Amino acid sequence: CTWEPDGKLTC
Repeated sequence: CTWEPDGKLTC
């Protein structure tokens, strides 16, 4: 999982 610049936590 990573943090997106838009703010969302993606996996």
